[PDB]
Amino acid sequence: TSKAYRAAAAKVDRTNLYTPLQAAKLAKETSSTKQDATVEVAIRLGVDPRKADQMVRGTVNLPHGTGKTARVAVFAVGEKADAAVAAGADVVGSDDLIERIQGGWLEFDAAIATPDQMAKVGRIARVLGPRGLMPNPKTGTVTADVAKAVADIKGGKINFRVDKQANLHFVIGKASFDEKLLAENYGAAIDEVLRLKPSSSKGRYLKKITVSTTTGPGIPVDPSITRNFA
RNA sequence: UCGGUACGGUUUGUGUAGGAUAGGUGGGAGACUGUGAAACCUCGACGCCAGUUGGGGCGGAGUCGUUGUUGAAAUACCAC
Repeated sequence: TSKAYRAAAAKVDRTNLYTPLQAAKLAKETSSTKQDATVEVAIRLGVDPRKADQMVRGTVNLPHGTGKTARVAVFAVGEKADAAVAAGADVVGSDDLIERIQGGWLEFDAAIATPDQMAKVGRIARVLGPRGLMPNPKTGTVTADVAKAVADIKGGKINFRVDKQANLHFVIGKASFDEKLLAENYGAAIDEVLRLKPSSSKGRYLKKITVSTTTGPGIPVDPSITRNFA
C-alpha cells in the first residue's frame, strides 16, 4: 500500500492474458524492486472438494530443484551411513541422534529415518513437528531406500494440496533464477496437475491461474497454452 | 430508479492475548517512513464478539515496521 508497492510492477496490465514466456519476464521485473523471496503460483481449479473422490492431492518432480539448501539429517546405522552421504546429506547420524535433536542442534531442514530406527522416531517429532523438520512416511521421507530418500528433499518435489475453496498453492523457486530454469519448473507442474485430474471435475478444469513473487499484483496467466512452457 | 450476471476495488467474521489464533489456505526475515499518547471523520455501518480501529482532511518530521509462535499458520503481512 506504499509508493514502493505500486512501483513494483507498475506496467503489468489486468486485461491482457500473458504467456508463461511473458510471465517469466515480468517475474524478473517484479523482482527488480524488492529483495529475494519465494515465487508463489496460485491456481483456481474447477473442482469441488465437498466430495471425497474429487479431492486433489499429489506431487511433482521439479527439474531445477526448489531454491532451498535442504540439509538432511539421516538416522543412519550400518550400511545406511555409506549410502546417505553418497547422495548429498551433510548430516550422517547414529543411534545417539535422539540427544542431538532434543539437545539444541537443529541445523538442518528435514529428518529421514530407517526402519531399524522407527521405534525411536516417536520421541523426536514433538519438537520438529511444528518446525516442519519431522520424518513423515506419508510424504515419502521414511523408507529403507536412503539412496533416493535423500534425493527426495534434494530434488525439491513440492507437495501441494488444494484448499477448502478449490485453490492451489505452488512454488517454482527463488525470484533471482533464470527465465529458462523457472519455465521448466513451472511447465512440469501443469504437465502433472492435468495427469492427476479427477474423473468427475465438471466444467473447465484450470480456469484461473496467476504467478506473483515479490510484493505486487498477480500476473494474468493464460490457461489456454499448455504446450509451449519453454 | 429497482434487481440478476460477469469482471474489478475496499470492508466485515475469529472460544482466548500482545494487530478478539489481523477469516480459511499456502508462502514467508523483510516490509514501512514511520512523534499519535492525539486533535479533524471519534473505525466509515457495527460499538454485542473487547478494543477490531481515527484507514492520514497530520508531517515525509523524527521514537508504535522489526518484537512474544506460550492458540487447532499467530508475527518476519502478504505473491488468494
